Order: sequence, then structure tokens, then C-alpha cells
Amino acid sequence: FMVSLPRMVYPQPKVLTPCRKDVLVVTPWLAPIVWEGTFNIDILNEQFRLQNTTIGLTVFAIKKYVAFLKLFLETAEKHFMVGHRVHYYVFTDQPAAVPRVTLGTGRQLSVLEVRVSMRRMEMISDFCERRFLSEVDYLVCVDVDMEFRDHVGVEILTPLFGTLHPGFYGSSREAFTYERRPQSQAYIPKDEGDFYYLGGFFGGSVQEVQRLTRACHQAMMVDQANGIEAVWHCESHLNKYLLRHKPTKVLSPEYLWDQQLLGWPAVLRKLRFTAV
Repeated sequence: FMVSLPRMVYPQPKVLTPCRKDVLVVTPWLAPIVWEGTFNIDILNEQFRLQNTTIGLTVFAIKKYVAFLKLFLETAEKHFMVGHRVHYYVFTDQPAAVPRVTLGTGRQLSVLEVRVSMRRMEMISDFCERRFLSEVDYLVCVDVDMEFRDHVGVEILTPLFGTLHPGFYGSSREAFTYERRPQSQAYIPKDEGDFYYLGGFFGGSVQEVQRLTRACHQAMMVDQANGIEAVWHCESHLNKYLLRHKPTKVLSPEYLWDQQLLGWPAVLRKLRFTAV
């Protein structure tokens, strides 16, 4: 079970004062949308540390993309789940090119050799299935050509989460780049859709992440057999899955931003994880 929190002194939440009035902070299925100002990280850290939470962070670094590992891992050390147990899983075709990065206590890295479009979904579902169940409580699946710039912590953890694509968070659903051909398993028509989620940042409990990756892998195989490739590949399938299986938290675009392409809008109080 879960033990009591200790006594804590913090500002009283005020019912007649919203945290943020400029953005939606809860979905219509009552999942929090995680923005700066919506969470007290001290309360959340207590809750998750009292469960001895271990977070797995997966990245694929193939061919030239191994060059991104050093900055990715060094900045993860500064910003990602600091204080909690972290297990990095680096999937690569070049185990010797993985940089030797100094890790904080309670943090470990495993290099897993591989070797295409389906490799990520396949590797996460039913190649590393048993290992992940034994080793971590949550999985966070991200792209490697990125850097952490600010806190990314236990506020994201939940059974299943997606992240709002920074190019589409203000867009009408008709403008979302979902797969629009009915012949694809990823098809979403013009009158459906909550959000446009990123392929590059999703996660959840190991069980829910394995369900998602298994479903996507199966859908991608069906499309391949039918001679169709979804417009945005695994991201299109991720969007179909999260439409039909609503995430239990949604991360705001603070969690995956491209400052060169999109600047630093007022609505973003922090830029936490960004394109290089």
C-alpha cells in the first residue's frame, strides 16, 4: 500500500483562483494537462519517492544519431527525474560509440545492440518486454536529437501519457496531420481528434506502454501488408491509439519544443526538453 505523507508546509490551493487561466489544464476525460504552475513538485516527489519509483528512459541512436547521446545523457542527468531511480536504455547499432557519461547515484545505463520503421515499437513490445517489467515502473520513450533544459520530473508519470506537438497545440483538428486515408489503420477522419500528439515523447506504466507499442506494431504490419505507409509513420499510429485509448495525463508543449522553429511564446513558462 501507500504510507502517509509527512507534514508539509506549502501555500494553500485556492479554489476560486485557477493556477493558469490562459490554458486548458484538464482534458474532457479528466486527465491533467501538465503545465508549469499546475503542480507542487514537492508533494509529487514525496508521493513517488515513497513508492520507490524507478523510471526507464528509452532512446534509439542509429547511424549518425549516436553523436547526440552525449548532450542528451548529460542534460538528462541535470534535469530528468533527479532524486529518483533512473534506468537509461540506449538502443544502438554502434555500442562502442556510446559516450561514457558520468551518472548520479541510483541511475544506470544499459546499451542494447540492434540491427526499420517498426524497430522502435517492436523493440519496446516483446523484445525487451520481460526485462522492462522486472526493472522499471514507468517507461518514457523519447528521441535522442534533443536536450533537456529544465525540470522533467514525476509530474509526467501516470499509466499512459502523450505530449502535445509544439506545432499543433493551437490548431483546429482539421489542420492536424493525422493519416487521412481510410485504407490505413491509422486513419482519423476530419471530425475526430482531441489533440495532435508527438511520436517523440510518450510513456506510461510498463504495461500500458507495451500495450500501445504492441497495438502500433500490429497496425503498422497490417498497413505494410496492404501497401500503405502512414503519412507520419509511427506518430500517425500513436495518434490513432491515443484517440481510442485516452491518455491519463497529457504533457504540454513545454515538454517537447523547438525554439529555432517556434521561438519562446508567452504561454510557455519553461522550455524543458528541446530540439538540438
